Amino acid sequence: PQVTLWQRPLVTIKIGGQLKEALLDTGADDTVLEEMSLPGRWKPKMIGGIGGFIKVRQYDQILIEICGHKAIGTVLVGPTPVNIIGRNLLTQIGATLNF
Amino acid sequence: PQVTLWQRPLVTIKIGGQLKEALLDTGADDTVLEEMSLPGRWKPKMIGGIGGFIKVRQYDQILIEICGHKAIGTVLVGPTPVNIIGRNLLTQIGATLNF
Ligand SMILES: Nc1cccc(CN2C(=O)N(Cc3cccc(N)c3)[C@H](Cc3ccccc3)[C@H](O)[C@@H](O)[C@H]2Cc2ccccc2)c1
Repeated sequence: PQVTLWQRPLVTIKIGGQLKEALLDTGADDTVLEEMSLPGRWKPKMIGGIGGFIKVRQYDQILIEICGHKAIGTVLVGPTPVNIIGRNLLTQIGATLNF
Repeated sequence: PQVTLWQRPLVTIKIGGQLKEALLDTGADDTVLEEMSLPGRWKPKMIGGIGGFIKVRQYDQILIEICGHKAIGTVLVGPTPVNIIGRNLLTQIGATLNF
């Protein structure tokens, strides 16, 4: 669908039997989910953000269902304020920005 | 234009008489630009992301051109590594995000 940006673009995701809401984020290279039980199998990783690095864990090959859209990639879970879908997954959903 | 998200969506702004590139970022509600020479007065403000919070200076009523499209709005300037165009300008140049 077409999201305007008057309001944060949120979407519902399903992920490991859990239902969440997450920001569709084009500046984020990586999807970051706040803490969750994902079964695995993860390595650690640190990403940077605005003013600081966080230690996050990398799960790979995780089915996410974002709107009616199944996709699979890496998600990182970690102590984020807000769950964020970045461009590793936005490219699978076929997201576009238009201006 | 339409940009797909296979790489970072970066566009040139002209601001303050200066040319820069900035990220177009749907997930940011404010624009945050690395440290630069902008005139005016400004107020202290603190903003948070991943990692935590930065204090930026806030300037208001600033002319940005982002591709060939002018915008006036609040620009926060401060320590960030990436200059971000966030929803407040993005709304004005009419970006939409579609999938
Ligand atoms: N790799 C990666 C994955 C996930 C998140 C980030 C880090 N980000 C942020 O810190 N943000 C704070 C940010 C950035 C700009 C403006 C504001 N208002 C906030 C928000 C995400 C966010 C966090 C918390 C609350 C709301 C949103 C922004 O929407 C994201 O695009 C990037 C912007 C960015 C900063 C530094 C380096 C690269 C990219 C990076």
